Amino acid sequence: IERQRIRLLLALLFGACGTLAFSPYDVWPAAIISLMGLQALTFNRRPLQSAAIGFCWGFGLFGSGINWVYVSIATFGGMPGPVNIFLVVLLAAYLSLYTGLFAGVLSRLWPKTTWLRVAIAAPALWQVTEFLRGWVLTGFPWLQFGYSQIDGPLKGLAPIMGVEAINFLLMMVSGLLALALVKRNWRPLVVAVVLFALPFPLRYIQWFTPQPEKTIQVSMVQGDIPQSLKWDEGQLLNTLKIYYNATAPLMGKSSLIIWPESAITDLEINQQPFLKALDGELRDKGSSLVTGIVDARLNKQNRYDTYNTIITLGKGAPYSYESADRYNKNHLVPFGEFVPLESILSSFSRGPYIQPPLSANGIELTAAICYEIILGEQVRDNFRPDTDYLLTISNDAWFGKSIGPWQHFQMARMRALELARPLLRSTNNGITAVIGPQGEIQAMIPQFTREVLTTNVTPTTGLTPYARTGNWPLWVLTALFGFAAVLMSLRQ
Ligand SMILES: CCCCCCCC/C=C\CCCCCCCC(=O)OC[C@H](O)CO
Repeated sequence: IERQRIRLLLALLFGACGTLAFSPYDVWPAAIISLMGLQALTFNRRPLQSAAIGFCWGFGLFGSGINWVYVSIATFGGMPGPVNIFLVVLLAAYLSLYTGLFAGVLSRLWPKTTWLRVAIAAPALWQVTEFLRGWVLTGFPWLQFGYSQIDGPLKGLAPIMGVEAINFLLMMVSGLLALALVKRNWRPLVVAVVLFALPFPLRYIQWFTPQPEKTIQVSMVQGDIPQSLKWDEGQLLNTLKIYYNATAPLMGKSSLIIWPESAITDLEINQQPFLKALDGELRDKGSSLVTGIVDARLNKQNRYDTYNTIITLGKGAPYSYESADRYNKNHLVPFGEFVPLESILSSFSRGPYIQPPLSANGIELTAAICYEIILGEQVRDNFRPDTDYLLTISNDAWFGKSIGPWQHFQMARMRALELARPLLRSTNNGITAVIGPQGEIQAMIPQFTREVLTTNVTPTTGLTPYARTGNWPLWVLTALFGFAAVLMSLRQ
């Protein structure tokens, strides 16, 4: 009943089981079953056989939860049908090389099924595997099972140690469950249930203190403009008319107005009179505007540097082309925004890794453009104690009518819970919502519409343990399990 081909096919099923645990489905027990399969199917196999089981397990997970990038390739790349499919398969195969490396190293150094393998060696080795997947070649740390516990019992662990710590606990509990199920021993099962029920009383603790006196009315415009690679005439006039006519009635009623990523589809240097006239009108009616735009700035080398920029206008933030109250994108998308090859004979420019928060009407907002919100370590480093709200703008017009924007929206909720700060997410047509300090959704408008999300938000001024330390304590605990497990395997 173990021809390994059965384990290869079962790894495909247990791998795709994890996709059913994210935002479009919200079934967090699917993560435990997905990890138990990867933990169990790697028992008593060759280092190369276990590596193939891990590679096949990762191929089923990424083949189901990442395939939504095909339409993104079927829109920007222009390649034929079969070529776009091969690029998605090669992406899923590359992302599966890390999970196969995890099961390969776990079997080469721990061939036997011991409680140290599944509860000590597996979680420690899993943190190093997922790190390399989300760091190598400007990594893609997508589909992390810690993002599923945003609404579950283990939510109280994120503000203490981070989302990557929940990934450490899920592998430890599922390892004990897979061990207790094969050996038919009730002892690891009880330890697993205990270690899983312990983090529950942590969700009823609030490291933040809301300030109802500083409650303000915020508005976020959802433009829902059609996508066209060609910059035509009139498209800018129609886009500017749509965003203004939805913003003009808000002035004098909402203090903070937010436009999504690259709302002004023109260069910043070309819309100087449009921004000057809009800044002066906002200052008169007592309001501010935070909008995304593309900035083509001249370097002192007399060269042009293109940035994916966030600019501020209005009261408390007078607009100026040389103002430092802006935000430039740091970590860029590998293919869509730059070219990985340095010399081959259109590329954007990266911003600073740490940028000061945006100030509008005295409100501090640490910005993160689109993909940057899923990087919990970088967001915490940019985070500051005086930050009132977390700001995230994105253009999820790509991969529409898919599970992509939901997985992206779910990872953004974790940043609010990690830092105990409200999240302001404004999109062109994606998931425009307001997330509370505990990851709770306070407001949300539907997708694919041209509406305006207007609600009231209250700032907090807490300091979670993760905000002070970050993933730094997790690597300490990871090194302790790693050194103890390797020394135990080398204790021969
Ligand atoms: C012992 C470690 C000290 C580190 C220096 C503390 C500087 C910030 C001080 C207070 C704000 C505490 C919360 C601020 C959280 C974001 C700032 C931060 O983490 O600084 C990064 C660190 O300096 C390198 O990565």
